[PDB]
Amino acid sequence: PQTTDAPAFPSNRSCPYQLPDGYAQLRDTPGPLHRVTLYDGRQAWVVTKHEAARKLLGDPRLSSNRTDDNFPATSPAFEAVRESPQAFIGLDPPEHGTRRRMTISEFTVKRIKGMRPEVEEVVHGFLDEMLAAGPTADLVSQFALPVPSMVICRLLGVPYADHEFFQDASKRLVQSTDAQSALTARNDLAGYLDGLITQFQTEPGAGLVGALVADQLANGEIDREELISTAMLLLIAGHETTASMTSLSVITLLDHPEQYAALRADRSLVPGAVEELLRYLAIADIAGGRVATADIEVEGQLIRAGEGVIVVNSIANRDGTVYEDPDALDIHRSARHHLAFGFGVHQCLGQNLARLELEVILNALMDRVPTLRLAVPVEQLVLRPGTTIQGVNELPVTWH
Ligand code: HEM
Repeated sequence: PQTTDAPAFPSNRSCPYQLPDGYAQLRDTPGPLHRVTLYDGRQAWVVTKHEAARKLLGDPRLSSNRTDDNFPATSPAFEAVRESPQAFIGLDPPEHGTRRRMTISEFTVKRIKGMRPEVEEVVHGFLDEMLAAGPTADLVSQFALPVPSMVICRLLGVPYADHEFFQDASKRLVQSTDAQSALTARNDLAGYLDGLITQFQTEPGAGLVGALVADQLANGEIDREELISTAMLLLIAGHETTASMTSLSVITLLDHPEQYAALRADRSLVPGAVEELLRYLAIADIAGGRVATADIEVEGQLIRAGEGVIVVNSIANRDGTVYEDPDALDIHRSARHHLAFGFGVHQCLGQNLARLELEVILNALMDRVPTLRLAVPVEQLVLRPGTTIQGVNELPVTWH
C-alpha cells in the first residue's frame, strides 16, 4: 500500500476557488500541524488551522531566512531567491524593519487614498481599449496584468515604456518550472533594475526607486543589490498578485451569479466582497515558508530547530471554527481576520493598494461591462500549480 502520514506538498487546484482534495484532507485532520513531504524528499510541517497560523507567524523562532539550507523550498525554481541578496521579505529583525521602513511611506492610508484617481484612470483606460477592440479578449493580458503593472511602475518610478521586457520577465519567473528558467528571469530583471539605478544616479527622478537611490543608497544604508532585490519584490508582487485576484475573482463571481448580481445592485458591498474573495481565493501559500531557529512546542507537537514550516493560509482561511461553512463563498459574511495577506511583521505591505485596485476593478467591470461572461467553460481553463502564485495562464471573455 502507498498510504503516507506525510503527503506530498504542495497540491494543485482543480477548481480556481476550491481547496485541492489533499488540502481539504489536511483542513479536516485534527491539530495545528501536519507532516508533509516536499519535492526533494525532505519532510516539513504545514500549519493548517487559523489561530495556530497567527501564533506561528508571530513567533520570532520561525525565521523568514530563505538563504538557510533548511528553508522549505517547494520547487527547484525556488532556488532563484536564495542565490542573491534578500529583500526584506527574506529578512528577520532587526534587518527586516530597517529595510521595510525604507518603503512604507509609499503605502500609507493617505497615499493609497490619494492614488484612487490614478487607479481609476488606469482601470478605465485599459477597459476603454479592450472593449473598443471588441470580443473575444484575454482578460489576463489585456486587463488583469497591465492595470496593476502600470500602477506599481508609477509608484516605483519604473518606466512603463519597458513593460514588454519586464512583464515578460515577471511572467517567466511566475510560470517557471525549473531552476535555470527562474534564475534567468531573475537575472534579466536584476540587470534591468541595475541600469535604472545608474540612470537615477545621473538624473534623479520620482518613484520609490528614485528616492532610495538619492537617499539610502547615497548614504550606503542599503546595498545596491539589496535595492535591486527590494524593487524586484515590489514590482513582481505589485504585478502578479492583483492580476491573479482579478482573473480568479471574475471566474468565481460568474460561478456565483446570485452573489454577483447582488454585488452589482449594492456597491457598498464591494469592500466586504473583496475581503471574502481574498479569504476564499488565498492566492499566496507560496509565501508561508519559515525555518525554526529553536524548538517550538505547538499543542503537544514539537517543531525542532532546523525544521521547515509552511503556514498554509488557504487552508487556515477555511477553518470552520472561524468562518461558519468555510467552503461557502458568501460576500455578505465578515471575512475579517483572514490570513490571505499573512500576519505579523511580514504582513503584506501592499494589502491596501491591493484592496483599492480590486474595488475599482470590480466596480469598473460591473459598470462598463455588465454583460461580461467567460468565452470558454471554467473546466477548459488552465490553473497555475501550487508551487507558484495561484491564477490562470489566460482568461477568454466576451460581452455585448
Ligand atoms: C493582491 C493580493 C495580495 C496577496 C493575497 C498578497 C499576499 C501576501 C502574503 C501572504 C504576504 C506574507 C509573506 C510572508 O509572510 O512571508 C505578503 C507580503 C508582502 N507583499 Fe503582498 N499580497 C498581495 C498584494 C501585494 C501588492 C499589490 C504588493 C505591492 C508591492 C505586495 C507587496 C508585498 C510585500 C513587499 C511583502 C513583504 C512584506 C514583508 O516581508 O515585510 N503584495 N503578501
